[PDB]
Amino acid sequence: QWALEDFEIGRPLGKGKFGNVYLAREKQSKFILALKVLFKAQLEKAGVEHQLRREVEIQSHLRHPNILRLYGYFHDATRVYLILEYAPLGTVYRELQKLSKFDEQRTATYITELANALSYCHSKRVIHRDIKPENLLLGSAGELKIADFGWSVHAPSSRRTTLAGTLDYLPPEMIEGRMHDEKVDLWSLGVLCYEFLVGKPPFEANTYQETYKRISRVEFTFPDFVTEGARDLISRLLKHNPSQRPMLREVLEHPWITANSSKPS
Ligand SMILES: Nc1ncnc2c1ncn2[C@@H]1O[C@H](COP(=O)(O)OP(=O)(O)O)[C@@H](O)[C@H]1O
Ligand SMILES: Clc1ccc(C2=CSC3=NCCN23)cc1
Ligand SMILES: [Mg+2]
Ligand SMILES: [Mg+2]
Repeated sequence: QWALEDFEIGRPLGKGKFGNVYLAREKQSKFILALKVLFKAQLEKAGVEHQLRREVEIQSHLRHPNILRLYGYFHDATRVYLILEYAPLGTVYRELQKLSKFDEQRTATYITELANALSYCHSKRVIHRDIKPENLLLGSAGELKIADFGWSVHAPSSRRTTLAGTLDYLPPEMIEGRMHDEKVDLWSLGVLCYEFLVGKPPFEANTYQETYKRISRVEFTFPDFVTEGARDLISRLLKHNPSQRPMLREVLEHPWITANSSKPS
């Protein structure tokens, strides 16, 4: 149906491991969107065709204001092209580099939008598994949007494919290759909330080998400026035992959240 010919391409919006994402406008409708480009050879060399298919299937059928839309796809013997909703205010990653740390109101508001988004996902037993600042985008009114569903699945699950880069956001059960469920996204939520307030993730470390050690041991400390209510929430989500991690409904009505977030559930 669609092809390269139907689009005028604009400036680069970002780069990922496989993905190279561009601003683009559809010629007849003048519709502005984002074009995620993937090189078939690398997709094959790494054998992650199944991830791409998972990404397209899951993201196209989801509908939530805090989840990034995927409108379709096409391909052309060297490349695959994913047609995405354009997020005009960029990544949460960029915003963190800009401001160094977020205040409590900003942090709590992001956490609420996230927990709403994940709640919707878990109600279809979809687990995202790759929640981090580069994969969180911002809409025109500054609202948070989860994106990049390459690693997502239905639960329960084992990990069949190789973890490529950073360990910083993954729970103990996932790095250790065990099986896992919805609770992995709740660990990641804890990691984010820490990083939003402090400027760095709680198990950050100079080598792969050491980060692995700090995560399986749950070794983290707070700077003095982190308030008691934030400490309470984070300590509850970063539980070694998945079953001890709270439910999203509890996160959404935690006192520190309700006091500080400017958005409802
Ligand atoms: N819809 C979008 N709007 C704006 N920027 C985007 C969009 N999608 C991706 N980007 C930028 O491109 C980067 C990589 O996109 P992503 O889909 O996460 O690729 P990968 O799967 O390779 O990580 C993101 O971190 C972001 O900076
Ligand atoms: Cl190539 C292309 C062109 C348009 C759209 C679209 C998605 S939502 C929407 N509301 C009006 C048009 N439109 C998607 C892809
Ligand atoms: Mg990504
Ligand atoms: Mg990906």
